[PDB]
Amino acid sequence: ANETGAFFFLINGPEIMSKLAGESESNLRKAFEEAEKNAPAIIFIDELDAIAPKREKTHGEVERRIVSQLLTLMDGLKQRAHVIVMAATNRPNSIDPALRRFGRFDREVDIGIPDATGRLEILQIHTKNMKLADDVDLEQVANETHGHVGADLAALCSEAALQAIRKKMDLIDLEDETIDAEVMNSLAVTMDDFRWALSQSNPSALRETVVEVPQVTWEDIGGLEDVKRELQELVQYPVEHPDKFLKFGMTPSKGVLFYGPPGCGKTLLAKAIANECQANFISIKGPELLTMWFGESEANVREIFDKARQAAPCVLFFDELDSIAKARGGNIGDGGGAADRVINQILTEMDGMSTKKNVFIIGATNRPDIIDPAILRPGRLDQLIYIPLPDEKSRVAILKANLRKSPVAKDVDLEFLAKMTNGFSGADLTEICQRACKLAIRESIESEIVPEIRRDHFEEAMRFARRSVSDNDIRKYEMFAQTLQQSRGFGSFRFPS
Amino acid sequence: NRPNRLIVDEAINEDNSVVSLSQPKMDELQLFRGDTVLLKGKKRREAVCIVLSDDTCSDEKIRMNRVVRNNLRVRLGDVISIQPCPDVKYGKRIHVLPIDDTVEGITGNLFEVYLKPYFLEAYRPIRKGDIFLVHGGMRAVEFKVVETDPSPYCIVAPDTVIHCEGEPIKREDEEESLNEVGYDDIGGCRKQLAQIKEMVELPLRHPALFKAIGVKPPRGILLYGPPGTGKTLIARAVANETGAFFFLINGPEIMSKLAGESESNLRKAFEEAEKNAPAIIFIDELDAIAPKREKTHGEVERRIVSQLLTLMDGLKQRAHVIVMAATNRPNSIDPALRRFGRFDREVDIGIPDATGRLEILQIHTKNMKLADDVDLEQVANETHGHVGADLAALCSEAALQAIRKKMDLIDLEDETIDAEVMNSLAVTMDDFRWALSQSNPSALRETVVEVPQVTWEDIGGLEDVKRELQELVQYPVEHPDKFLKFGMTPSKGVLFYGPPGCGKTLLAKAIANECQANFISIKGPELLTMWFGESEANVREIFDKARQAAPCVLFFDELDSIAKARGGNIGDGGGAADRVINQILTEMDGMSTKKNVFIIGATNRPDIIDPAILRPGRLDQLIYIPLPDEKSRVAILKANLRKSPVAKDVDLEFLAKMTNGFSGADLTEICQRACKLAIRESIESEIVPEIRRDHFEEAMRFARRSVSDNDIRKYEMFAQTLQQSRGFGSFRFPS
Ligand SMILES: Nc1ncnc2c1ncn2[C@@H]1O[C@H](COP(=O)(O)OP(=O)(O)O)[C@@H](O)[C@H]1O
Ligand SMILES: Nc1ncnc2c1ncn2[C@@H]1O[C@H](COP(=O)(O)OP(=O)(O)O)[C@@H](O)[C@H]1O
Ligand SMILES: Nc1ncnc2c1ncn2[C@@H]1O[C@H](COP(=O)(O)OP(=O)(O)O)[C@@H](O)[C@H]1O
Repeated sequence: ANETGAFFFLINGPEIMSKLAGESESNLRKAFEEAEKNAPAIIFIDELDAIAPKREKTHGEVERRIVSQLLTLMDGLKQRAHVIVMAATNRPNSIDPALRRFGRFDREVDIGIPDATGRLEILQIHTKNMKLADDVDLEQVANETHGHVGADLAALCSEAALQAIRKKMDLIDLEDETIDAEVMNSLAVTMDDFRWALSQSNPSALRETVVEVPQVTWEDIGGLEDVKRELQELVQYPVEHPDKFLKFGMTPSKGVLFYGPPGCGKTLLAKAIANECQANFISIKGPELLTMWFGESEANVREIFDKARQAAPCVLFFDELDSIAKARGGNIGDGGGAADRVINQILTEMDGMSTKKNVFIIGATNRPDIIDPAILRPGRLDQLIYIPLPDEKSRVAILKANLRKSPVAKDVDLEFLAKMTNGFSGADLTEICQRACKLAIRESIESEIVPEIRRDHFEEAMRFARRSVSDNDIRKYEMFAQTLQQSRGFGSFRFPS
Repeated sequence: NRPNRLIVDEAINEDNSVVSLSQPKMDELQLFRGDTVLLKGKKRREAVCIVLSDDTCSDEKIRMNRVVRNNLRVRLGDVISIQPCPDVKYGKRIHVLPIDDTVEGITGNLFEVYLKPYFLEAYRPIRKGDIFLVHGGMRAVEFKVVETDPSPYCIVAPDTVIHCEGEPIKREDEEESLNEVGYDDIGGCRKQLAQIKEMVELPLRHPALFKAIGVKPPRGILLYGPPGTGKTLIARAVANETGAFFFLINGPEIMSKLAGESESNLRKAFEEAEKNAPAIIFIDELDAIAPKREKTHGEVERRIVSQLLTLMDGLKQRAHVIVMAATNRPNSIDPALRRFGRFDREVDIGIPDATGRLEILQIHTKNMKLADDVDLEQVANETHGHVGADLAALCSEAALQAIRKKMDLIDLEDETIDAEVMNSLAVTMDDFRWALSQSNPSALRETVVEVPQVTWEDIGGLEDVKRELQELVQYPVEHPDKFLKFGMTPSKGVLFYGPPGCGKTLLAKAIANECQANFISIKGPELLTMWFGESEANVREIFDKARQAAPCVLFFDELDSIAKARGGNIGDGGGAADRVINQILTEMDGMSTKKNVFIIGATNRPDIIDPAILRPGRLDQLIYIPLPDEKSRVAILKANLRKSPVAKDVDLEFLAKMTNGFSGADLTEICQRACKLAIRESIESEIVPEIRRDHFEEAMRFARRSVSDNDIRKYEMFAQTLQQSRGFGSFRFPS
């Protein structure tokens, strides 16, 4: 509003209720009237969830009067002059549905927490006024923070400035009325201040939905070339060539569900597919899906699809989809079957969605024998992909992907190390590397009283090699995959004509 | 740049005006140890004090006492200058003249029994116009001389004489009443006050510095803790000693008046503070102001809440003001008040531990002198659930019992009371016992957040796990750069299992003391209280209180205790998850690993824990603690036998080797039974304070064996299955 030559008028949320009843509505009415005279103008409401809590409050005679006054003032906004009404809130469910009718708030926009590439920018956009040192960078400090609101970072910068100036103002002791500018500019900030400020900071949005752009590509996942082509030919073709799908007359697929042994990077391929297609990514993990099975609140699963469809294109990810069945039993469990208050909510919402929208649903699970057949019905989740244990040639790439960040010596051989594992999944290799690089630090610290790993740290690290995927689950998964595949009898046949 | 300035910091000594400096300062200005030093302050006045050498406080600072604080008109966070004065001073006469501001209700001679025992064996220089506090007679009174010999040349010596008149003078507004609360009047909380010291001292002592820069200072600080923790006193002290106006509105003074002007009073409270800049605003009770969670009643309640929100949303730069608020629980505050620019900064105050309650004892009982056999160290150990105000109330009530046992037989019925007998009202051991037994604690069921008092010497043996715990949680903190260089993250939690009764809490408590961090305790019964309560919001802030008091460690006891009430491996139609398992790991999934926090999981049966908890990323470290060996039980028994006297003929090596299926608790119960049976013989022989060998054979009769042979194999097969180091235990790489 300030850079369009239009008048800006701001009423936040409580300045209306602060005054006595009777004139609060008059102030709101005159706020709209004064803006019309200064056309073009704009109206912004900072807080509105405190204005119209018409869901569970049901108290106060003047509250509904103010809500109705606002509704009347905006229903009556004919052409006349040029004005735009802006409103801000915290959650979409904290707004009176009567305000969402056409002509009042028919257009909506959602703003999420920025990712690393966004928090990096918000760093300098606030710290530009202070010069930094030659060894202080904002790229690495923006990576540890993941749950900080955009205002959290600005507050962190301001607080770190105070710590930076405090360590010198005590020994300077410049007690005077006025202050010169020849010394206020030399108040540089160092590494010791951001660490303390970031450790002392208290994040605000830590449990909101994780809607960010991932930072992993196909190079981070080793092997698994069979599924890469299947995922590449399924979700990019309908977007890059929409006309070909419309010409034949059929609709593209809406979701892909895969199963396999736990610890095979079932989240990595779902995250990497978003980066190469230049789209957003959402994360609905198992614990995030068990939080409303007990909460008796089925309204929270309602807007997780709305926030995904608003940020089109996007992809929906579901982790350990059968994790709810473990708390309820399984194949038999209690007197019930394989459905509950949350299974019937997952598919009811995605049944009525438009396939034309640039959205995708990914279902990850470990045991496919517990999932109810209703989910796997043709039309919602028909694509089934089974990921087996990684081969010998794939584990080399898997290990070298994880060993990219840590320094690697020249005598480190990986081909022999990868071929000596048979019943080891993806997580078993990562934990071995973690143990080795942790044990390296112990020798470095003990020798202090070298920044390079050697071959001696390996033999002591493979001692703690764990084998989570036993032999009982391998056959159980193979018999299910073969039963669900069924390509026998007519695998090779030539048509006469 | 006149290299003589010194920063002002609060001292730690509880003596008279004695300053503390560092070791290079002694040779910087050629002073000796026992010399008289002169200090120069503002308002063109001098002072005299004594230098004390210290090497532990800091590298470059001074530690100046409360007397000369107000004597020299110097507040915390200011400049000061010091200089030697090797001049021989021999005082000859002094004028005594108290001020009637605090000398009320006290008659008789208060100059020959009150100031006399305090001046001897002190050798403290005095100056014309000094303000110092002294104790005696269940109260305290300051002193001020208006006309005496011209300073310097005043030293406390027996040859000096005294003379009194008996006409107090009227005080003026030039000085400040020292009877008010200072910074040293708060005890039991050192880490919490240091945060305020670096949060409030800058915007108040340096208004133009913040008015000239673009840094936005905090506009609101929220105070936590159970009622009576001392939230009001902290706010009163941080404002009275900064030269800033203090305005207090508690909680109900707004709702007491008729509707319509309550909002006007709140509005004018903010406006009057702006004129007296710099100023401060403190709200004693706010949970009663904005109960916008479940009340949903009252038309004017939301009006007052919105008025407060509007008044603090509109707080632009203009002048310098800090709004303080206090409450009882973080969940009793309107979330609309927690937005940025209103209460973005929060601080939590917990119940002090033994080392804190000890300090709060003398900080209140300093005004009464004690006996030679009455100590506050032992009496502060039995109390664990007492609020900081509980201890002050206990001291006041114990004073009443101490005076009652003599006032009946004295029977001094008169209008006025002399000070020659009110000072002789000493308190003995019989009064604290009765007062502590009759006292009613307030916070007994709050979260136990204190610093433990156990070290590695209290746990015998178990050297295998000591190195594993030492190389896991101290290395990332002491050497953060090494973990960042490799590019991987340190571990976030360690879960261990084993037979019950092996000190699964002792190693979790001892690891906090050697790392100088706080410790929290979430036991099994504390974890089963919300499985039935149907309230999942209480597990929400137990992590917030732990992360605010960084560094800290989270401890979980008998983690599978919930599964016992629901079954176990099979149980009901469900599996191994419920309304509380899914809340333990969901909150710790999204936490930042960079924070100095740790999670410890203790359990007895590891076959019942759901595999979701043990997933790589949340709790991946598994340690199995077996039964103690023969060489470890000797240390285990001697750790428990440290407090009780031990005879010279007591052999422990043979006593430890004769136990095979005995866990840690089985040895402690044997020692408890033996030392209890010792008291029976001592009492029976009364009609000796040393144990003998006869009390043992009668005590091992009641030896119990809780850990049977069925659980040992069950735990060993699980540990071996979860370890799996066979097949590739010894292999040499070719290259
Ligand atoms: N092809 C692969 N490339 C890179 N990492 C892999 C691959 N397969 C498995 N991993 C590793 O396995 C780990 C487990 O990932 P996760 O998504 O939790 O598996 P799951 O699908 O069982 O959830 C990941 O951290 C990942 O590094
Ligand atoms: N930590 C403490 N240090 C010194 N005195 C204390 C402390 N805690 C309580 N007191 C004493 O007990 C009283 C507790 O009252 P106060 O803390 O002001 O109310 P609240 O506990 O609601 O903040 C104080 O007035 C003070 O005299
Ligand atoms: N190594 C040890 N050193 C000292 N005490 C021990 C040791 N092992 C066990 N104990 C004793 O066992 C008792 C039980 O401790 P506790 O933490 O309750 O065991 P658990 O881990 O089974 O809960 C403690 O009071 C402690 O004195």
